[PDB]
Amino acid sequence: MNYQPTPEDRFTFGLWTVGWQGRDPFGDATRRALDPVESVQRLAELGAHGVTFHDDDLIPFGSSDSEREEHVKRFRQALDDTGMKVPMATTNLFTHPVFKDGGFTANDRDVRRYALRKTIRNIDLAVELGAETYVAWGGREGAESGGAKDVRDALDRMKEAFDLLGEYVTSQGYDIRFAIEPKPNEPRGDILLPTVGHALAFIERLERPELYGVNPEVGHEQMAGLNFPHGIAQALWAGKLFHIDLNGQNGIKYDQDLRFGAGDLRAAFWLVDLLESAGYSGPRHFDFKPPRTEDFDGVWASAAGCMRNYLILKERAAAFRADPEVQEALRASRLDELARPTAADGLQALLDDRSAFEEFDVDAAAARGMAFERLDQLAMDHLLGAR
Amino acid sequence: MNYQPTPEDRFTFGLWTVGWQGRDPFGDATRRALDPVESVQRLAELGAHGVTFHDDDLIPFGSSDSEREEHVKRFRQALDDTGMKVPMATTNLFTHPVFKDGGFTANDRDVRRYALRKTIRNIDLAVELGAETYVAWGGREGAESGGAKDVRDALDRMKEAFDLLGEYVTSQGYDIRFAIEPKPNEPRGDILLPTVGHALAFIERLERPELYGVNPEVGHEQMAGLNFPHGIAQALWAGKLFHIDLNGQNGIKYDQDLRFGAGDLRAAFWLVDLLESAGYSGPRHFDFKPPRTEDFDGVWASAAGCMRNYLILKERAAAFRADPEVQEALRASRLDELARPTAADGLQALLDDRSAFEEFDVDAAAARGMAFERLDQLAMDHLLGAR
Amino acid sequence: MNYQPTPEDRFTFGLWTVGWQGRDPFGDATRRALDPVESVQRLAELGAHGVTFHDDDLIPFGSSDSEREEHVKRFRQALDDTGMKVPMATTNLFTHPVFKDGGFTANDRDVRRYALRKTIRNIDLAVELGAETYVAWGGREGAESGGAKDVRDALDRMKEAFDLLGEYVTSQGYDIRFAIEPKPNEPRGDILLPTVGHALAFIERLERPELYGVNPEVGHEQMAGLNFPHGIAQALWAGKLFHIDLNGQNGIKYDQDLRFGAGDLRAAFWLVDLLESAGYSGPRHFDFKPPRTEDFDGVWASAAGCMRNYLILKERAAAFRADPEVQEALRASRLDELARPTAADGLQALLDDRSAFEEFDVDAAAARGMAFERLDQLAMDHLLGAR
Amino acid sequence: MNYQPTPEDRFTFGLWTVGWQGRDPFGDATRRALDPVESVQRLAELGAHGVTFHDDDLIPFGSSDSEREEHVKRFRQALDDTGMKVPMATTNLFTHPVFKDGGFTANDRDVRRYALRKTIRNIDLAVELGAETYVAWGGREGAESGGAKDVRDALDRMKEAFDLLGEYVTSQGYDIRFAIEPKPNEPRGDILLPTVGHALAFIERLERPELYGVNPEVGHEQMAGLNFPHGIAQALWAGKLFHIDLNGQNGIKYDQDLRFGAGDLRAAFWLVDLLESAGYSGPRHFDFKPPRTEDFDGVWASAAGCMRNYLILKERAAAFRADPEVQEALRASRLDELARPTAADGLQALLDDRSAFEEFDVDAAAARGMAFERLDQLAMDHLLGAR
Ligand SMILES: O=C1O[C@H]([C@@H](O)CO)C(O)=C1O
Ligand SMILES: O=C1O[C@H]([C@@H](O)CO)C(O)=C1O
Ligand SMILES: O=C1O[C@H]([C@@H](O)CO)C(O)=C1O
Ligand SMILES: O=C1O[C@H]([C@@H](O)CO)C(O)=C1O
Ligand SMILES: [Mn+2]
Ligand SMILES: [Mn+2]
Ligand SMILES: [Mn+2]
Ligand SMILES: [Mn+2]
Ligand SMILES: [Mn+2]
Ligand SMILES: [Mn+2]
Ligand SMILES: [Mn+2]
Ligand SMILES: [Mn+2]
Repeated sequence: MNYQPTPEDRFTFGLWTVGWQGRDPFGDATRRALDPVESVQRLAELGAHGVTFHDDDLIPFGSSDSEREEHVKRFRQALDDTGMKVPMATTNLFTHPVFKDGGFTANDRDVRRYALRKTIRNIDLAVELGAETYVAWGGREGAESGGAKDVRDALDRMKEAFDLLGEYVTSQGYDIRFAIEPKPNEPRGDILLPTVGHALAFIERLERPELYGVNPEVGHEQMAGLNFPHGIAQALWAGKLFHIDLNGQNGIKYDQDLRFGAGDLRAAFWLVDLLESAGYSGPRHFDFKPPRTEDFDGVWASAAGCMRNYLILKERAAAFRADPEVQEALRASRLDELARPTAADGLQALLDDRSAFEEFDVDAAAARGMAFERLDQLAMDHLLGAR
Repeated sequence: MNYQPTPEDRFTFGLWTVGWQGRDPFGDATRRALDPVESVQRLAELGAHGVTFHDDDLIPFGSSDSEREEHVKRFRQALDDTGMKVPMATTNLFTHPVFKDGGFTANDRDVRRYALRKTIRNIDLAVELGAETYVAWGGREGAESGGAKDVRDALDRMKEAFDLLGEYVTSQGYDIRFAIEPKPNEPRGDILLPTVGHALAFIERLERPELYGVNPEVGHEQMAGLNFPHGIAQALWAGKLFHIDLNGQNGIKYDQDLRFGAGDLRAAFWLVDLLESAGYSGPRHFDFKPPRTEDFDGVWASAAGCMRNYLILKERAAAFRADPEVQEALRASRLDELARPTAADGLQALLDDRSAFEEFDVDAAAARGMAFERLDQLAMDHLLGAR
Repeated sequence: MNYQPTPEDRFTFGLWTVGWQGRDPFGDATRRALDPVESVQRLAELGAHGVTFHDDDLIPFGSSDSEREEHVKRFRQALDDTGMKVPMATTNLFTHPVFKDGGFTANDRDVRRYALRKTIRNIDLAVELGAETYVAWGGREGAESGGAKDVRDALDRMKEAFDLLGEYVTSQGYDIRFAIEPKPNEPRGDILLPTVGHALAFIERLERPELYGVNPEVGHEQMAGLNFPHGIAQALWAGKLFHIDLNGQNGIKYDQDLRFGAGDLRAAFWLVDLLESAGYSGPRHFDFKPPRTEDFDGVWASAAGCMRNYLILKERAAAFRADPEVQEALRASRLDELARPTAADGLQALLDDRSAFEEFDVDAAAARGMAFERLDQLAMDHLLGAR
Repeated sequence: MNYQPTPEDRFTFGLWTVGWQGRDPFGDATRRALDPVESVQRLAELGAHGVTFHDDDLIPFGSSDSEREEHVKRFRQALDDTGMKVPMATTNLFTHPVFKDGGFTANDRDVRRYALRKTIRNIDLAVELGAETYVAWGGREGAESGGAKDVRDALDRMKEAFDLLGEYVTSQGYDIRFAIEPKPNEPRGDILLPTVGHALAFIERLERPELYGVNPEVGHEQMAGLNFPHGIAQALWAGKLFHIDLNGQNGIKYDQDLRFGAGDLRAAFWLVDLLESAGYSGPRHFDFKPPRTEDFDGVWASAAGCMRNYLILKERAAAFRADPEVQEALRASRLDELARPTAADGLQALLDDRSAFEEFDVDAAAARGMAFERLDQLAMDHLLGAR
């Protein structure tokens, strides 16, 4: 009973994940910098399908066009040598001091123009390398104090930025879509579009909404105490789950980025159940950081457990839904009725139906147990292999 | 220096607020039930503009049509006697045991039909009494366990319910709009549409989106650790702030419903600054519970402090925005630049502008301080009257 | 592979747990009241070892001495008929309106005297029924506002109450110890002694500290975002784990009281690992509420899953510690070194040791990986039975 | 109406506070390094009374004894030139990679010995510079995973470390006491002794408890959602408030370290009320970070607002307690009764008192309102200067 990934499982990793040197707000790096081409090689040996990058992960900030082309050629050779893909790319609009008040919603106009130019340059590279999804994480968009940011004005600037990006892509004829990644706080005191629902709502006000979806992250919704599978279900319902970031988080605190399966393990089970049963077909991307306690052996051990835990949870969720006793429990709890229209007979028929009100026996209905606890222990037994 | 409300301040209260008997999960009622007509009279004397109700606050669950008409006539006489209005009404789809798995997203279809019939009956009454806004708080819509609720199916049923309600209103020719009230948890382990952003996103998938907005509550967004003024700004930006619930909350815990001004007092300041500067013109509604430590004198003291605190914060926010030294600080922090388009010159001009990238001096831009801390201490001095 | 409890597993339940009628802050009871003697019989059939009670669970508030003796005789017959024990008892100082500002720290002195008299009466009964532990949960001790409670004065009154209780027990010659149960909030805005550490610290100021320990509850420490196994380890380290309350909680929100194993499942694993490896020998008590969605079949299903989940986690934790590959990983991560004295050679030798400072190679030490991620995935594989 | 600090207000600042360069988990430094002697001069001009330091703030890690003595002489000249004091010192056991698994509870024994030697060297310097308090913040003591740290063994090592430090001080005849600073998480997934109560409890197991107290930090207790004034009251009650760290925090998230008065402003009011009315006479120390949005002008503006906000809150708290109408409200709410013994008449008299039970009228007692809401609005009016 082993759980070996192959490139057909669509597992991806950011360069910055296994590449995290372990600098935290209170401590220096505990690991040396990794060459991108070493990370590509090591991830291919563990069974990954591809990698993702920020511009500045791949090409050092301030690189000349000569150095740029060098970095890209070495990278491209490692992808050719391994068969690794690049399904997603993104921009670093958070590290450089110039971004201290944001990129697209910086109060200084010149900064906002610079943010857009830096982004557009990396969309061209992403397209060259074959990415299908371009992620936007506005980690510097927000405030520590109420007077620093008019949020209506800041949403105007955010909408303006994404519309220009949408204009750019369509004018170039690129086949790339955008995915906005919410986060509620950190590094800003509050971040704009802090959850999946705020990002989905914002998208509906862009000039071309069909170009934009969400990239939700496990630990980011959990930093607001929200149910991550529920938010994914709403993203799926809206047709906007373009990409996903998988990791673990222990409750409401700083962003831990633990390997996938750590943190809330039952949430991880229900997440995998939903992605698999909804037939999500995008990358299974890990946005995680190996703890700074670890050396490079612990780095690759952590990246491998990401994939392992996904595959174990996939097996247990599938055994759960395939169990006849579970299918019977689901009927007992009326999940079949949840899927039926309330009033396909229409409004007037509803209004005329005395069994819906005048003659509805509310005490008999109230008395029916939902049988959720038996259902939930079957799920528990399946997760633990006690079934 | 006093702070006396008048009906022109548009302060409203639910019957269930000053009427809360003080039953909590661990204790019996500490106060006797109030007659609605007593509450109408006492709130009119304190300077309120109107009251709101759930169906079951006004007419006891299971009332005959004869008793119903009696309750309504007494109520209507008290409104005539006081000049109090009824700007908003809502449905109780949470107290009765029949609603233990929800109203509109109950797994049992018969329950969902009953929920819609109970709602429609109260929309007719609300219209009769002159309400302009109908609130929907789906406090029983959600789950304690992952297998109990398919959330895609449950959003389908939620959409179906709100579309039928929209069909009903338009067929009757009623001038009433709907406001969805988010809450993240309690009494369900997780509640569907848990924040303002999730409710805004959902609305965009209804058949007639222009009929629906949000009713955000201070303490409910704060139960997810979110910035309430930021979520209101996004609701204002979308044109969907139909109504608002004002109260106080101390952080991430059970729903406290403290009087307005308690809880996060700086958030309350920034909220009032925003409602007043955006020119919000709906009711200022208090959804609060006087602590069960209190007798009826403490009830009316608490309701009065709601209004007082709003008026004190209104004065301090206005003095803040009117202060020349503040207007100068706002320019120092480039709030004026935040309000200017990033690229009114358009995409091609942006692309051709060397000052936006090739010749942008990122170190000079990085070095400019934002001066937010001086701005925030001016706001502090204004709030405390130390200015 | 089944997991059947016997009375030798020391599983206990409060009468109020399976007896919870499902009244919540927003809804009426969904279940009828259970007779205590029915609950005793049903729990004995599921394999429990005993039950616990508040005074008012067993004897209705205001009962005459004639009714009191009746209730107790019926109860005692059910225990004789089933072989069920009563290892713990406690007082209801939270439900009655008289306790709205607390019992032992109520501002009204007369109330505080009444609280002590009500407590002492139930200690005599507890002793009669054989309880070894008397729990104190001061759920009404605290405040919603800062001026309502001087906390120094309130700790003085709390200390006074517990000292008098300690005087009472020793004067009667009773073999009973006290266990204080912390909770951070709910139903009060803040509760005094809000965590395990605050309760442990308080105990050290009582006149007879050896009479008092803690009764920690899973969901209560998790309501402050704390690591429950870490707090139990500190209680074990102090010698003060007199009793424990087992249940589940999903993060920082209202007190859910889900069955044990729900909530944070990895915390539950590490908790069972610690109780079993430290050789805790008190009751395994479930303080949980079957969700109000359930009928009586779902009640007994939920109580049974409490016990099942404990036994599954016991097996997986034992397999984890017994695995040679785990024992090797533990050495790799230097858990053996953590258990050795830092400086058994004493202070002067430490000071004279050049290898501890002058000649300590800090870069070689820094470079050693901790290998925690491989250890943690072995724990994961063991929990999931993927091992 | 201004609020000018003098050195008699006992305001202190860490070198690392105004010296924070603005490196966060996601971004580079936004400010250049400050010379300690510049910070001493600038803080003296703003009215501070003294500064505090980590060893590595003052003397660069790895400094030769020649460089060490140089750094110290320059520092000492700036203190002589300004009249600034050094009331507290501490050790950096968190930045260097060698401390990635802790200092005193590192799994590697050699590291733990090195941590103690590094500490002892800085106690000698602290004594030389006149510090009265030595702070210990074990920010690296804890774990991201359950198998990485046996917490009983780790408390044994923590106790061993503090006992050796206590032995050292007493053998040298130094007049210095220790203050343990709790934090619940960050940078470790969970930190040992995570709150004030856990630190107080631990102290009671040291060989010489009278040498040790707590250094609580505003934002650290609030990261667990705890009431900071309540935890200070318990520290005061135990006689263990040796030192305090003042700052602001917006709820349960990463450690913000905002200037004092930001964050929870009503908690700040109640904190100042308590320190002033209990007559706390230690330093008023600011452990804060000027946001990385700021230049050096915004640094000194932020440090100045720390002090200003303390002085404004001091004035409002004093006006609150001095108001006759408040003193009357306090009696109305029976705060005077809270301060009286419950049973100075003793146990036997309590037992014989029929007015405490047999003849206690529980309904009359229940019916008395606490009048807390009127009290709390008077506090509100005083804080806002609306009084
Ligand atoms: O682009 C991203 O950056 C952050 C972070 O991973 C960098 O540490 C994250 O959440 C992304 O998806
Ligand atoms: O309709 C509502 O019900 C809840 C609650 O106030 C009832 O206690 C609330 O949040 C509303 O807006
Ligand atoms: O005595 C107790 O009461 C509360 C609660 O279970 C009553 O619902 C609890 O936490 C205890 O241990
Ligand atoms: O010694 C300390 O270090 C941390 C931090 O301020 C360093 O950023 C803090 O909380 C202390 O009191
Ligand atoms: Mn993250
Ligand atoms: Mn991410
Ligand atoms: Mn509420
Ligand atoms: Mn509300
Ligand atoms: Mn509980
Ligand atoms: Mn309990
Ligand atoms: Mn801090
Ligand atoms: Mn500190």
